[PDB]
Amino acid sequence: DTRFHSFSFYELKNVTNNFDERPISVGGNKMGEGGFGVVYKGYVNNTTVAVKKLAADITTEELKQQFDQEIKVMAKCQHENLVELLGFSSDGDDLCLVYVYMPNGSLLDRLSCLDGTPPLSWHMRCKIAQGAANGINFLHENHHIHRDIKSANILLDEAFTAKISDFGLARASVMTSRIVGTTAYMAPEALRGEITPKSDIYSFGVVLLEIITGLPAVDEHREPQLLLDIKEEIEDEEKTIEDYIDKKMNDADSTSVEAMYSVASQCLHEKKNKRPDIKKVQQLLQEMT
Amino acid sequence: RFHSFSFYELKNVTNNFDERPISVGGNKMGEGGFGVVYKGYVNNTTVAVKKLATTEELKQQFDQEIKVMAKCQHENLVELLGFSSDGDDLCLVYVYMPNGSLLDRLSCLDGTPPLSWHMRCKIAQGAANGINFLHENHHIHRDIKSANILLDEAFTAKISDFGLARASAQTVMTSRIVGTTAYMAPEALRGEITPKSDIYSFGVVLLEIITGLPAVDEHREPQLLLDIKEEIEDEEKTIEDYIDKKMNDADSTSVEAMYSVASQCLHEKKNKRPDIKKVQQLLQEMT
Amino acid sequence: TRFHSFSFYELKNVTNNFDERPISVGGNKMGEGGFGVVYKGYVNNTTVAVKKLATTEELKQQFDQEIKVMAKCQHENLVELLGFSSDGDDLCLVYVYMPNGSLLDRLSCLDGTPPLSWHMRCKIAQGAANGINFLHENHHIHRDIKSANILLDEAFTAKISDFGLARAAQTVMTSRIVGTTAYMAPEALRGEITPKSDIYSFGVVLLEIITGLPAVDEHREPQLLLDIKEEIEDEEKTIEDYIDKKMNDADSTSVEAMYSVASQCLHEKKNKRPDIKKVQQLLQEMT
Amino acid sequence: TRFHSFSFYELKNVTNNFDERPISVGGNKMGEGGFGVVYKGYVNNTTVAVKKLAATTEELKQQFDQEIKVMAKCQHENLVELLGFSSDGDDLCLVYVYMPNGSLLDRLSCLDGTPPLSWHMRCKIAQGAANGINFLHENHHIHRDIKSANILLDEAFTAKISDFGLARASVMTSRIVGTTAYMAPEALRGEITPKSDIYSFGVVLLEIITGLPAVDEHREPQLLLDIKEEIEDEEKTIEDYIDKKMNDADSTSVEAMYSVASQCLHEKKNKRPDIKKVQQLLQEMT
Ligand SMILES: CC(C)(O)[C@H](F)CNC(=O)c1cnc(Nc2ccc3ncsc3c2)cc1NC1CC1
Ligand SMILES: CC(C)(O)[C@H](F)CNC(=O)c1cnc(Nc2ccc3ncsc3c2)cc1NC1CC1
Ligand SMILES: CC(C)(O)[C@H](F)CNC(=O)c1cnc(Nc2ccc3ncsc3c2)cc1NC1CC1
Ligand SMILES: CC(C)(O)[C@H](F)CNC(=O)c1cnc(Nc2ccc3ncsc3c2)cc1NC1CC1
Repeated sequence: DTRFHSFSFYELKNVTNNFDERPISVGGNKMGEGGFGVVYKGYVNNTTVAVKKLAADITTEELKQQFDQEIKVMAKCQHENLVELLGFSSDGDDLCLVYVYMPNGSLLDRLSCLDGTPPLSWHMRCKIAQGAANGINFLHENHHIHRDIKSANILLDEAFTAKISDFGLARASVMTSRIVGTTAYMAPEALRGEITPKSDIYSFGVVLLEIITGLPAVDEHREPQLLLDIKEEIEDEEKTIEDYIDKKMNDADSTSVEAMYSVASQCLHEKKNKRPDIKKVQQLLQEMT
Repeated sequence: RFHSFSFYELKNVTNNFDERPISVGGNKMGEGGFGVVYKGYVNNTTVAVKKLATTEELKQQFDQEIKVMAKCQHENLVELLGFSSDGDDLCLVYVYMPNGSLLDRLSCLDGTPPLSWHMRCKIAQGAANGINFLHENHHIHRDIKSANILLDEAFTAKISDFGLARASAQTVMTSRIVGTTAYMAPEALRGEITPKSDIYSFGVVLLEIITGLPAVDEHREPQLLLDIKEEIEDEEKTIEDYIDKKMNDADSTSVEAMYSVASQCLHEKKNKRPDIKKVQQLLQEMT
Repeated sequence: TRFHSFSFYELKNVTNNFDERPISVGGNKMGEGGFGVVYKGYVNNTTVAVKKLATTEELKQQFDQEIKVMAKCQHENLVELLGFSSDGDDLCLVYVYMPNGSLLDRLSCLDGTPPLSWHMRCKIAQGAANGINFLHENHHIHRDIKSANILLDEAFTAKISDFGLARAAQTVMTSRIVGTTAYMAPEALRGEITPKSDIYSFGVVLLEIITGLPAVDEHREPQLLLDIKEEIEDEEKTIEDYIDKKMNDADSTSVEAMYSVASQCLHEKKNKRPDIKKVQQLLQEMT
Repeated sequence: TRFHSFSFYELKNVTNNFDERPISVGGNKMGEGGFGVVYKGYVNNTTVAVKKLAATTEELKQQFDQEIKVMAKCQHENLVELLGFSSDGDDLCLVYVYMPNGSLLDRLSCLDGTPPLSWHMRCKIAQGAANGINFLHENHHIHRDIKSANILLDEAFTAKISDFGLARASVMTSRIVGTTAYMAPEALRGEITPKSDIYSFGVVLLEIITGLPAVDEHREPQLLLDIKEEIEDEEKTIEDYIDKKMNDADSTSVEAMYSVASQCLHEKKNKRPDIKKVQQLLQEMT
C-alpha cells in the first residue's frame, strides 16, 4: 500500500505552463480530456509527466470521492499493464493527479491516427489487447471492478505496452442511484444500474471490436452510430467481420482476426452469466497468437 | 513516343494479372470502372499495367488516353510508357507510382502514415499546376478526383486517367454522361462539357485533402462531402470542425485560405468559378 | 518443509521436458548460472520458474541452504519459493515467475525490453536495499549480491534471489571462495565472510543501475565498473559522464545522491562502509 | 527549387533563442555534429529542426551552399526535406522537417530511453537507406558522409538520408572530409568515388546488425571494422555479434544482411556492388 508525492497546486501550474490549453502538437500542453478533467503534459524534475486537472455533470463531493477512489486503488494495485500514479494535489478546489507520461497516448487516438501517428499493425493491436486483458485480470484478481473500460482508458507507453487507466469509478468486488460510464461501451445491466465485474468484460468486447475495425464505439456521423450494431449485422449473416477489418493495416490475417472476433462476440453476450471470465479472455488472446 | 508492348509480355510481367492485392503478395494495386491496375516488372523497372475491361467506347477511351499523353507532358501529369492493343485485351503501361493515389493516402490504405498539412499543400499545388497545363493545352479532363491524383517517390501529384478527356474552349453537350457523381459539377450532371466543370471537381478534391474524408461515403452523415460546404455556409458548422485530425501541423490561416479556394471552386453557378490560373495563383499565395 | 513437494516427472511435463531453446525462440530456457538452468513452466494457470541444479554434496548443501533460508525469511523484496523436487540426482527448485526477469537483463535491454527509467531504477534500488536489510536483520549474509540476482516482478518490484551461498554476523574465513569477482569486496576475495562484503557488492549494483553497464565487460575500457569509481575520485571523470544515456528522466541531484551511497558502499576498508539500515535510509532520503 | 528565406532573428524565436538544454529535460537541443547544433522548433503549427552551423568560414559557407544546391535538385521519400534557410550575417541556419524518431545512431543505442528497434524494423530501415542512396547515385551525386547519425527516422520509421554539405557531382581532393569510422580506404587518402559511399553503407549495415556504433572509445575493439576482420579470420562469427536487444532476428536473414555488408566492405573499390545491386539484395533478404 504505496504513498504518493504530495504536490502543491502552484508547482503543477508551473510544470504545465499554467495549464496551456493548446495541443502538444501545436506547442502547448493539452494532450486529452474526459468528462471529469483535462490531461496536460508536464516536466517534474527532468521527468515528463501527465497532470490530470479534475473539473465539473457531477457534484463537488462526487468529484472528491472519485479523486480519493483513484488514489486508494493506485495505492493497492501495481502492475505493468496498469498505469502508475506519481503524485497528487488536493489544496483548494483544484484536484490534480500526476502520472507517468505515455509516449503513445491512448488506444482510441492510436486507432484513429490522431496527430498523424502511423496506423497500428495487427501484430501490435494483438499485443495491446493481451496487455489490457492482463491488466483487467490483475484488477479483478485484487477484487476491483473498473466501471469504465474503453479505448480512451487504455494507454500505450514507449514500447506500446497497454496500461489501463482511470480508477475514479472503480468499485470493490449490487446496484446504484448514480449511473456512470460511457454509453457506447457499457453492458446492458450496467446501463440499468447493476455493478458487476461481468460488465467490464462486455466493455472490453467493444474494445476488441474497435481494435479490429479501427472505428470508435460511437460515431455521430456514421451508419450505424454504434459499433455494437455491426455485431448484430454479422450475427444475422448480413455482413462478415472481413467486411469491417481496418483497411489501415496490411498484416491482418483471417485466422487471427476471426479468433479475436470470437473473443469479442463471447464478451458481448447480452446475458451477463454467458460471458467469459477475464482469465478465460486472457487465455483466448494468448492462444490467438 | 510510347513503347509498343505485346499482350504476352504484360501477362508475364504481371504474374498473369494476379488479382490478389500487393499487400497479400499479389499484383492488383487498384481498379476503376474502365479497368484494373497491376504491378509489373519490366527489366528491373517497376511499372503499372492498366488492363481495360460499349467495346468501341472502351477503344475510343484507349485511343484518347494515348492521344492526350502524346501531346501533354508536365511534371504534374503522369507519364505513359507504353501500351498493348493486340486482340480484345487493351493494356496501358505507365511508370510505377510508389505512393499510389491521393484517395488511398488520405484514407491510409494498407497502413501508410497520414499525410501532413505541408505535403497536402504540395499535392494541392501540384494538382492545380497539372490542371492548368491541361486547360492551357485546350483539354478538359472530365474525371478529376482524388483517385485520379497519383503520388510518386517524392509525393509529387500527377494527374491520371485521360480516357474521358475532351478538346476544349466553349460549352457543348453529350448523350453519354460520364464521371464520378460525388465530384461532378451540376452542369456536368446535366450533360454540359466545359473546363469549368473540372474546377468544381477540384473543389471537392480540396475538401477531401482538408478533411481526410472521401467525396462520398454510404455509411456516413452526410453521405456527400459537398453537403458539409452547405453546413459551413449556413453557420451550422465551421471548417475547423472538419479539419483532418490525422495531422499535427495544420494551421487555421492556411486551412481557411485552402477552404476559400474550395468554396470558390464549388460554385453551383459555373461562370462565378475561378479559372485554373486563378486557382493556381490562390494555392501559391496560401503558402 | 513449508513448500510444495513436487516429483521430478511433474516438472518435466510443466517445462516441456526442460526445453533448452530460449523463450524468445519458442522454448523454455529463461536464464542460467554456474549452479543450474532456469526454465519457464506452467503449474495449472500459474506461470512458474523451475531452476534445475547442475561437488555433488556441495550442490546438495546449496539446495538445502536455499530451502532453509527461504523457510525463515519472507519479505516483499525477497523472491518466493513455491516448491522443490529432490527425488534422485535431479535437484529442482520452483519459484514464482518474474515477468521482468533480472535487473542485469533489464539494464542491458536483453530481448528488446524498453530501457528502465531513472524513476524505476530508484524503486528497484530501494527495494533491493529493503530486501538486503531483512536478510541482515535475520542474521544472514547473502554472499552473492549482484544484478543477475535481483529479479523484477509484474510491477518491477526488486526481489533478491539465490540463497544457496547464504551464511548465518561476524568475521570468519573459508577455504572455498565463492561469488562473482566483479562485485566481490576485497576481504571476500581473500576468504573473509562478513555482512560488510554484501554492502560492497551492492555498491557495484548501484553503479550498474546508474550507468547501465555490467560490472565486468571483457570488450570494454575499463573492464571493471569499479575502475570508473577511481576515475571519478581522481577528478579524471564525473558521475554525469557515466549516467546511462538510455534514460530521459535522470536528474543530477538524485544521481549524485545515489552515487554518494555507492561511493560509501565501495570503501576498500570494510569498517568505513555504512550498515544496511544507513544505506536504506540514504536511498529513502534520495527520493 | 526555391526554399523559404528566413531571417536569423525569426528562427531565433522558433527555437526559444537556441536553448541548449536537451528536449528530454525541456529545452530545444536535439543533437549536434562537428558542423553545427540541431534544435527543435515550431514554424506555425509545423514542428521543425533548425541546424545552426558553427565551426574554414568560406569552407562552412561552401557546405551551406552545397546542401541547398543538392536539396534543390533531389527530392525523394528516402531523402530528408529542406524547408528553408537563413544566411544573414555569420549565422548560417538550415530548416528541415522534424523527424519524430531522430537518427538511426540514437535509435540503435536507445538514446533517451527509446525501445530497441526490432529486426523487422532494422530491415525496412536498411532498405529505405538503400533506396535513398540509390536516388542520389541515379542523380549523379556522391554523399561522402554516409553514416547512421545521418540516416534519420520519421513517425513511421521511414529512413531518410541527411547532411549533403559534403556532397559531390559524380578524382582527388586537398581537404579530406568525413567520419573516419565509416570512410573507405581510398576516401581516407582523398579519392572521391560513389563506391566509397557503398563502403560507408557496409559499416551502417554492421551497426544495424550489432547495435554497436562504428567507433566506441570505451570498447575493444574500438572500430566496428575490426570485428569484420575477426569474422573473416574465423576467430568470431556474425551470430556472436548480433544485437542481443532484439527477439525477432533469425540467422538466415541476418547472414544475408552480413553478406551484403561484407560485399560492401571489400578491399577493392571495384569489387564492391553498385547501389542497385545492394538495393536488390536487401529486397531479396525479406
Ligand atoms: C502521440 C503523442 C501525441 O505524442 C502522444 F499521444 C502524447 N501523449 C499523450 O497523449 C499522453 C501521455 N501521457 C498520458 N499519461 C496518463 C497516464 C495515466 C492517466 N490516467 C488518467 S489520465 C492519464 C494520463 C496520457 C496521454 N494521453 C491521454 C489522452 C490523454
Ligand atoms: C503504398 C503502396 C501500396 O506501396 C503504393 F500505393 C502502391 N502503388 C500504387 O497503388 C500505384 C502505383 N502505380 C500506379 N501507377 C499508375 C500511373 C498512372 C496511371 N494512369 C491510369 S492507372 C495508373 C496507374 C498507380 C498506383 N495506384 C493507383 C490505384 C491505381
Ligand atoms: C522480459 C521477459 C522475457 O519477459 C523476462 F525476462 C522473462 N522472465 C524471466 O526470464 C524470469 C522469470 N522468473 C524468474 N524467476 C525466478 C525466481 C527466483 C529464482 N531464484 C533463483 S533462480 C530464480 C528465478 C527468473 C527469470 N529470469 C532469470 C534469469 C533467470
Ligand atoms: C526520440 C526523440 C527524442 O523523440 C527524437 F529523436 C527527437 N527528434 C530528433 O532528435 C530529431 C528530429 N528531427 C531531425 N531533423 C533533421 C532532418 C534533416 C537534417 N539534416 C541535417 S540535420 C537534420 C535534422 C533530427 C533529429 N535528431 C538528429 C540528431 C539530430
